[PDB]
Formats: sequence, structure tokens, C-alpha cells
Amino acid sequence: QYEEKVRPCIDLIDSLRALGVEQDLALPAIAVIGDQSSGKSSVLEALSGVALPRRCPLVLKLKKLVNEDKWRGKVSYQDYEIEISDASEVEKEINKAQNAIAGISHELITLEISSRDVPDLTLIDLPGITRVAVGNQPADIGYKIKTLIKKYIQRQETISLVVVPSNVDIATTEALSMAQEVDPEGDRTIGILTKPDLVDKGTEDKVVDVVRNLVFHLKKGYMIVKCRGQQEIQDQLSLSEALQREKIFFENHPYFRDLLEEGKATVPSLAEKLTSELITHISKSLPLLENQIKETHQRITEELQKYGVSDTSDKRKFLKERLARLTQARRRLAQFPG
Amino acid sequence: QYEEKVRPCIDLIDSLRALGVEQDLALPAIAVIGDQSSGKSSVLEALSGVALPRRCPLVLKLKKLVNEDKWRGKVSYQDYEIEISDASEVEKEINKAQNAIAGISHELITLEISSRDVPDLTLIDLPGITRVAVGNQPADIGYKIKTLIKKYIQRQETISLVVVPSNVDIATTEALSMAQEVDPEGDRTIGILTKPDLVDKGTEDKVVDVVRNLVFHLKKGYMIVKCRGQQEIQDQLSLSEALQREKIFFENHPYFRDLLEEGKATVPSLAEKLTSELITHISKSLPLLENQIKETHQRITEELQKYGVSDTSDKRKFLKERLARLTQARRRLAQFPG
Repeated sequence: QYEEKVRPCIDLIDSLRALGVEQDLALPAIAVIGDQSSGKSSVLEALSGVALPRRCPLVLKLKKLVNEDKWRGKVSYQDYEIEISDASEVEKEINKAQNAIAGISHELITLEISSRDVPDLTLIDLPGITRVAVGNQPADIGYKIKTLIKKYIQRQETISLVVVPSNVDIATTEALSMAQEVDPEGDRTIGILTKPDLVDKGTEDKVVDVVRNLVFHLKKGYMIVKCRGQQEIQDQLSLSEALQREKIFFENHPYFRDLLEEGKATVPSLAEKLTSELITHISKSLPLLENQIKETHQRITEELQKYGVSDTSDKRKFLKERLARLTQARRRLAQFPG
Repeated sequence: QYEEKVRPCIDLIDSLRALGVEQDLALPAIAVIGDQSSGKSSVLEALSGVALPRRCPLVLKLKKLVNEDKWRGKVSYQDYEIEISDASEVEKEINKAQNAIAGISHELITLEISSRDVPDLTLIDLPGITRVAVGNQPADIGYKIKTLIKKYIQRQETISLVVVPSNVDIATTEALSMAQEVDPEGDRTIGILTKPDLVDKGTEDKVVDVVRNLVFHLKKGYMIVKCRGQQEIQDQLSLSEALQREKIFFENHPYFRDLLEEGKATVPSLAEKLTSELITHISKSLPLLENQIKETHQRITEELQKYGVSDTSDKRKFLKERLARLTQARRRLAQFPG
């Protein structure tokens, strides 16, 4: 079925997030952030093994099958739950969901994939950061994207996964700037460098220094990947073939082979690191969660007194609904790991 | 000698800036700004035809020789004035100047080149923008660079020349963000896209749209150039040869040849546009300057009254020194165009 040494912790947080308690209770998360055109979408396709579009938070729940061989997919949003036929249908289903529910949206689309080709891993993908409004975006688009990202990354329970093209100085990216703002220590930020084939010749040593953690220091370090480029995406190059191309790319690179040899390159190595980091970050919360729920339930119970334990009726009700959700969270934690 | 139809206006502003009046009196300027690693230094080398390093404002005064054929160079900073032997010595002389005078410095290095290969053009190069401090830079490096840039670009008399690599979304660059902040209209901002050979295959149409002014609109528009890459800089490829490579690059490009045919590509076309824009921007100030000087002299004369017309002695003196400089500016304007 699954590896029941790794799944229970991951499933616990997934189920808590599925309750809707996260607005009120911080939950272990890896949030994927990047400036627009960072290539993070291609990284997400590579990790999930399926094509994706192409906005709002995408919860990617990946589950490693050690058994069936039989790919499974599911997309959930609002009151909808759709079984996905096969891998090729995911992109259509996500577009459908984005259209069904969507300014910048806070509504979650949850994509669950059970596959031999994916890691045990949950990620929260957040929309790419821009500085200036283009086209017909609202003028403060920068602010609205920042607000959504800040909601996740300001919490100590979130690791920021900062995605940056290999050609751009990491100290110039807004995504890293946002990460360093909430995590000055650099204790809960991982860097992923993408598009290494596009690096200007004679500047590869600078990229190596960055991945080796010599430039902007991060406790959890960096990885470098070569996912499908735009042409390959347009040719609908299969994701399995792109993994093969990636491997060859790093094995034959005059500068980046050293990064491969040091465990710092490729999607498969990245997947393994991300699973480990998630498990570590969940483990950090496990001993604390029970008191955290109690604390939160207490505070909200105090707010409930304000309405006296019509507009008053509804205010009472929405607070009761939040308290009920934290009670469900408490019960569900009490069941761990079953 | 020079083209005396174009020089007098350019020389006037140069001479006013050489007086030291700019802290007090806005002067027509084209300020070159970009995020770190934008390739603007290579653009400056291409325009000036000499190798440059490699910080503080570099005033690049370029003067088109229609006569001698005999390359001339001069570097001025503080109380120094150095005659440069030949083109190959410029980089050494600029490094010397940077060391002689230099946090982030506001001191000007003025480089004057008289050459058959340069346009009639003055530019003010400003240090590349970064978001996060690296190495041993002060924590607020972002703020100190912004402050220096803002001093120039907040003035309506400054055109911002925003330099951006062709691979990065222009709406993600800090430099454009700063430009749009002081020039929401986009009436005094020009965009230069660099490194077009590094564009991801299948994304060239997006670059074309940007240069064609279809994405982020600028009244004065965009140009695209292909200057020396890092390897070529390292091989010390001559700047004349790089111009040749550039021409071939655009003539043979499956997407960018259209940009060449539309007058939107290459350093020589860029030089011509920049000369025209500078002349236009100077012409805009010429009718206003006399009243602007009078206004400024008046206001400062009023401040001088505060000290009564030791620390008092010096305060009196520095205000007198500023007033004397504006008087010199008035006299020098009164001489125009001789």
C-alpha cells in the first residue's frame, strides 16, 4: 500500500488542513514560492510526474505507491471531489478547478496523486511574485500576492521553498527577500535553482558557489534541477523522459557534475530531500500541537463570550463553526497515528 | 571637431553638473539602472567602445569626433584629473578612481571619451539593485542603493534607462518597479533588454511582445541589444568585434530579426535613440532653467538669513558656497550656446 512509517505524520497534517483549521491553527507546511517565470511550475510537474497549468494555492498531496502500480488521482475544491482518470487528465482538472472557484484567490485546490513515480510529500504551491501590474491586473497585485504568501510563510511551521532561475542573482529575487524577512536566520528556507542550461558561459562557477551554500547561507541548503523547458512543455515531452534528460544533463556538465556528485542536483534527489524536510518539520510540531489547539480554542472561546454565551446570530455561529473545527482537530490528533 | 548643432546643449548640462550644482538644482539626466547582473555594464562598454569595471555614479560623457580620428580619454574625481593614454587604460583608471574615493558612495567619477566610435551622449550609471545583503555588505544595502537612485530618478528632469536581461519578466525587476513609482505615466522611462541569446527556446515571442511595447507600456519604448557575454569579456573580445557579432546575431535570428527591421535592436540604433532622447530632455529644460535657478537661489538665500546676514561660521560658509555655485550656473546659462 504505502510506507506506514512515513505516511501517518504526513496524513495527520493533510487531514488537519482538510478540516479547514489552518486559518486558525498553524500547520507544518512547505510553501513553494518564486518570482514570476521562476520555473517552479515545471519543478512541480517533475515532482508529481504529471503536466500542470500553465491563481490560488495548490495543495499537492503526493503518495508513493509501493504496491498497486496503478496510478490514482483526485482533485478537491469547495464542495467538489473529482476522480481523475489518468495522468494526462490532471492539467484539465486543475484548470477546471481554477475556473470553478476563480483578484488573487485564497481558496485551496487540493490535488492528490498516488503513484509509483512520486515521493511521499505534500507541498503548497503559491502564485508567482510580481512587482509591477501588467495587462489588466489590479494595481496592487504585488500586495495581494504578498499577503497570501505572508499568511503561510510568516508562520514558523512553514518552510519556504524559494525557486529561482540559475541565471538570476538570488539576492535580486523578491521570493528570497520575502523568505529572509520572515526567516532572518535562514533556518527554514530551502533554495531550488532551475534552468541551469540557460546560464551564461563563464558564469557557471557563481552558480556552483550558490548551490554549495557559499553565497547566501541557508541552514537547509540548496538544490539544482533541470526540468522541462518551454519547448519540451510545448512538445509535451513525457515527464519520465525529462527525468532522463535531467540525469544526462548533470552527468555531462563541465561544472554541474560536481553538484550532482555532492548530492545537490536532480528532481529525484530533491524529492528525497523534501520528504525528509517535511517529516522533520512535522515531527517538530507533533509534541506541541495538543497545547497549541487548546490555546487557540481557549482564545476563540473568549471571543465567543462577546456575543453572549441577527448579525449577532451569524457572528455567534461562525465562531461556533471555528471552535467545532478545532474540536475535530483535537479529536483527530487524539487518534494519531491511527 | 564636433557637431556644433548637438554639442552645445549637452555641454551646457555637463558644465552645470561639473559646477556641483546638481544637489540643489535638477539637471537633465539619463540615469542607467538595473538589478544586479542586468548586463548594463556590458551595454555601457558597447556604447563607449571601451572595457569598464567589472560603487558610485559614473558620469559617462561621450563625444563623437567628426575630425581627428585620434581617440582621447579623461577621468575626473574629487580634485583629480587624469588623461587616459588609450582605450585599454580606461578600466584601470576607473578602478583607480573607485579606490581613490571609495557603504555606497555618492561621489561622481566622470569619464570623458572623445572618439569616432561613440555617440554624442552623457549618461549617469548607477549601482545595480539588490534586495538581500550578501557577503559583508551592510544589512540595509537595498535602502542605500535605492536612496542614491531615488535622488536622480525622482526628478522629472531624469529619464530612467531600465536595463533588464531578456530572460527575466520585466514586471519582476526592481529597477522597473522603481521607475514606475516615480514615473507612473511611463513618460520618462526607456527599457533595454540584454542577453537575448540566453532566452529559453519557445519563449522568444514573449520577448518580441515586450520590445514592441505590448506588455508594459512606455512612451519612449524599448530597445534590445546583444553585447559581450561573460566569456567574451573574459577573452577580452574587442568591442568593435562584439558590434559585428551583434549585427549578425540580429540579422540571423528567427524571432529577433523583426525587431531589428523595426528599428528596435542593436547598440548603434540604441546610441542614436539615446542621443535623441537626451537632446529632447535637455531642450525641455532649456526654457525653464533660468527661473529654476532664480527660485533655488532665492530659497537658499532665505536659509542664509537664519545664520544672520563658529559652527555658525561654517554653516554660513557652506550656504554661501552653494549660492556662489548657483550664481556660476546663472552666468554659465547666460553664455549659452557659447
